[PDB]
Amino acid sequence: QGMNNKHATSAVHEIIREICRLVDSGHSMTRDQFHELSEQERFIAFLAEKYSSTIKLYYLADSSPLFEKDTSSFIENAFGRHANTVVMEDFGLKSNALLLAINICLAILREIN
Amino acid sequence: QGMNNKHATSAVHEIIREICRLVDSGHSMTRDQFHELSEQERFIAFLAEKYSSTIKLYYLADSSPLFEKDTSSFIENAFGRHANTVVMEDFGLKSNALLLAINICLAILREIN
Repeated sequence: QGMNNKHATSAVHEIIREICRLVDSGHSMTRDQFHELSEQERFIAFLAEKYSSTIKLYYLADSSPLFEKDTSSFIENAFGRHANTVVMEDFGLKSNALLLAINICLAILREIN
Repeated sequence: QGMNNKHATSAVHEIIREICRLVDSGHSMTRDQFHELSEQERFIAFLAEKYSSTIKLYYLADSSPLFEKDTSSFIENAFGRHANTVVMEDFGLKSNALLLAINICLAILREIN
């Protein structure tokens, strides 16, 4: 409700960018882990932590001065909501659930905008 | 000027989706080919043709009833413009230029919206 839509939009663009980097380095996630993390509303936290050595999160790192709990909580919950209703095949995917996350990011952008 | 922004937005979401599918199947593009195709304003046509056996383009296939030349031309030109000013490293990438294309898609969405 007090979430900066402009902030939230940039944060989601940032997620897409960093997931693309993970994919560029050959990282992958199983659909099962992706759905579990999203349902537990902690997909982003998981990435931030697992890939903390390389991941660049100006918006979504809790140690960033740009971090806003409203934006991060909205995003984590949004993954939970969307991953509850879509699956890999809804976007013509099979293997790498990081790419399902990118599709869900676009659904979230629609919600924000 | 007569481009349906709503149409164009959905078309760009579609590009991101189909590129994600290409990446899921292990396809890649070199930065050199990506910059060449974009500069020649034919990156999307190239994908449509090369991957015509699997790619699903409801908006961007010229044989689709949803095809609109204004949207497709805007998008092709937009890739040309953006790929003229950014490079892989601007988005923390190195190898797969398909992922640079996804980042450029977000820049295009900003332009449309």
